[PDB]
Amino acid sequence: DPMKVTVIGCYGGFPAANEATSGYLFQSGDYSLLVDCGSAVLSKLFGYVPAEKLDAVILSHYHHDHIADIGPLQFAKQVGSFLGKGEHTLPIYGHDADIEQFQKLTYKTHTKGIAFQPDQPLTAGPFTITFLKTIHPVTCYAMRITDGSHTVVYTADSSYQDSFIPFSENADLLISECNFYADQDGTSAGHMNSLEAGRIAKEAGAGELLLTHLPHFGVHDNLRKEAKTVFSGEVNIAKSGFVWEG
Amino acid sequence: DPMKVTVIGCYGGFPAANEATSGYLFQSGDYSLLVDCGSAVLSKLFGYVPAEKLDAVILSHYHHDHIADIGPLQFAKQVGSFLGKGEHTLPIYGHDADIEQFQKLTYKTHTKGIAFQPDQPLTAGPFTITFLKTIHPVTCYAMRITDGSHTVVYTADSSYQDSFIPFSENADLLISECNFYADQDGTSAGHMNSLEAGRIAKEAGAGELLLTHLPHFGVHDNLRKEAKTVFSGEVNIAKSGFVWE
Ligand SMILES: [Zn+2]
Ligand SMILES: [Zn+2]
Ligand SMILES: [Zn+2]
Ligand SMILES: [Zn+2]
Repeated sequence: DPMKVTVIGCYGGFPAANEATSGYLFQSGDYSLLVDCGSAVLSKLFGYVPAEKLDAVILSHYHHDHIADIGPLQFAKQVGSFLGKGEHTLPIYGHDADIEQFQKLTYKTHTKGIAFQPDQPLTAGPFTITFLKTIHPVTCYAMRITDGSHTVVYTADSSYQDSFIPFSENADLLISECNFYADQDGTSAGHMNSLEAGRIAKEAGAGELLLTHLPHFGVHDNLRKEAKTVFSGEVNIAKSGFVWEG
Repeated sequence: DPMKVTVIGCYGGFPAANEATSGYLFQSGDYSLLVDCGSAVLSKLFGYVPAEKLDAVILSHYHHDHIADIGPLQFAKQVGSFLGKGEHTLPIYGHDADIEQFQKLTYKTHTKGIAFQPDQPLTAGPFTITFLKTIHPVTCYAMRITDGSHTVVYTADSSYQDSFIPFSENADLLISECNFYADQDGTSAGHMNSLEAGRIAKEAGAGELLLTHLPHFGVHDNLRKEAKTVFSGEVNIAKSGFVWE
């Protein structure tokens, strides 16, 4: 069983015309895990896997562009249930330090909020997930996701920190946010530029780098060239439908 | 300047694959009004009009499938500000009887919540909008929207009530939720079926009928056919991209 990541949405903040914000489909065997659930994510996701075949959701943080589709997903589960597309409760994992956001993850018997613990690995079917707190204006967690043979790291949202490097060590794929260009500083917004994403990939010895949480200006391909001045492996710009597999 | 309605999203509850939930673009001359702002609505919207050219938003009620994209919208306004695209604050109209939901409409200087009053007509640019409380499990309002020449009525979400008829009287286009088929009762969930949508069009003497808030089962074309056994004017199933003018 190979591990397969499909980018569902990849824009920062809000979606470009016909595109989506943060959502990533992680699949192994029959298991389907959705990582983040932003704007237009469900619409796109259902082109790949129907609501009832989704096994779990995990959320890095509670910014609109990572959670806007949660309530629609809750409605999908409720209707699925009244349609007899199987009555199974959908677990949604998040941090519980923000009480009100976490409470909203639970909807009748249809979805169920489950607190992940930052200092302890989570098992979600065939996946193990470990966490790193990021530098972002709200509590937020990057994720090291493995199936035992391959490892994919998702930075979620963050400004640069050296701790990404031991955390991303030997990842087959690093999905790094890259909201800014080489000549810009994303510190005040809690974001990274392409040189920073390139630095993490190189220093961790990542096999491959995918740049995501994309900006709404500039030439995105410039983000690729800029990262490539630092990191020598494969680099790509995320888009809806982009697939990685190992 | 013709009045133009473009369906942005039209599924009930949650989007079908590559589609969207309640959203409708209302245009008149230079002005663009977004009626409801559900799931994948922004993504589709920006295909017709960019965030800075949006003049106002109005929300029928606070169910996920009508408001999910509000937060992303507020972020689009914010980033627009930083890019020099629009310093202009986007008004979002809604009822304020649900206090916490209403408070979420205002975001810094980027969007501004403005309370519409059910019993008083609202003037939004070239449009005048009047309201009818509907029968739904949360507070919700249908909308008669006119530019002085043409009138479009939007039922929003509701089970059947007679008051829709005088409310929809002589509408040029009636946009009616139609979450159920002829042989089903939508009362318990606050929704209507195809015969009820048809009944309103017929008795209000609506010029044309558009069925929306669509279900995720059955053959949608049957909604059209069933409605056509009561109403004799034109009847269509909503889809993203459908244009009435
Ligand atoms: Zn984000
Ligand atoms: Zn964020
Ligand atoms: Zn509703
Ligand atoms: Zn609805």
